[PDB]
Amino acid sequence: SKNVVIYADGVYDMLHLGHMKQLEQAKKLFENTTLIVGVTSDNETKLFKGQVVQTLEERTETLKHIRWVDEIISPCPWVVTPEFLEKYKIDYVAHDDEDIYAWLKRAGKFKATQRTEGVSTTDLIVRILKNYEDY
Amino acid sequence: SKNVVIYADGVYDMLHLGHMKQLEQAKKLFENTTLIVGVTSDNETKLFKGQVVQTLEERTETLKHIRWVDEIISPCPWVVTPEFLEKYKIDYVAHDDEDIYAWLKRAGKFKATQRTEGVSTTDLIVRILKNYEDY
Ligand SMILES: Cc1cc(CN)no1
Ligand SMILES: Cc1cc(CN)no1
Ligand SMILES: Cc1cc(CN)no1
Ligand SMILES: Cc1cc(CN)no1
Repeated sequence: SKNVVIYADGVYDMLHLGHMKQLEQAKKLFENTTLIVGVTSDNETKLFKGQVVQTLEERTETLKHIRWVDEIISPCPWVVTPEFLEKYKIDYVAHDDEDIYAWLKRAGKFKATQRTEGVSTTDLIVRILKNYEDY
Repeated sequence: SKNVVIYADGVYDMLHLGHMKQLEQAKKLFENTTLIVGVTSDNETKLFKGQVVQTLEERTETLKHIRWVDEIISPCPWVVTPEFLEKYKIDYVAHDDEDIYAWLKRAGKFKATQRTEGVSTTDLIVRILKNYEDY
């Protein structure tokens, strides 16, 4: 019955049904939740992961439309810290999958969510291209 | 103060920020609304408008995640009729722009919403392609 604060982070570039279902899963981990979503910065995403198609402001403006999202931290830190969870009063971190998150699991704050295959924005474009026979 | 029922329809293929902002605008036409969204069928869209990338079930499953959407009619009729508005107790139709909708305007039920340029799913893919210098 008590409200529980859930945190999920990510790039959310070219937002698709796969992202949305993962956000839904985080939102519904418990009966009464606040879902905070962290959106990674342009510079850190590009440095550590890869080039982003959409700027931070665009990625965040799109997430704002998703039913499950209660609060957005934009930009969020690239690495989650215990101090960050205390500052935002976060009870659990929802995420995929030396295990950079061993400390979240040891703390009881790790909640796994699943990715959906085949539904990404690039997947849709691949379906378009497959309409043109190569020969 | 009284709740007002708003109807918007469309294909909602490869849902993007442009769709989301138009749905937000329809939802916020009045202080207290129910937003019903109609999603066109595969066959009728292909016959009258063009080939859809995503099947009806996929397009609807994606709209379900949008904050502004209260009810979805999937599939919806291709042409809105007065009987349809009475059946679903629809007060206003939100839409773009011999004027097929003269009768909605004459009835006081036409509410214009605006499209946003530059934010479509294909626009994003064009931005990716523009990263590869032609030479
Ligand atoms: C925080 C945060 C999220 C991601 C997504 N790979 N990286 O850092
Ligand atoms: C509340 C609450 C948080 C946890 C995990 N640290 N258990 O209960
Ligand atoms: C109804 C309905 C919506 C559309 C979108 N062009 N066509 O019919
Ligand atoms: C309520 C309501 C609907 C209209 C338009 N027919 N005016 O008030």
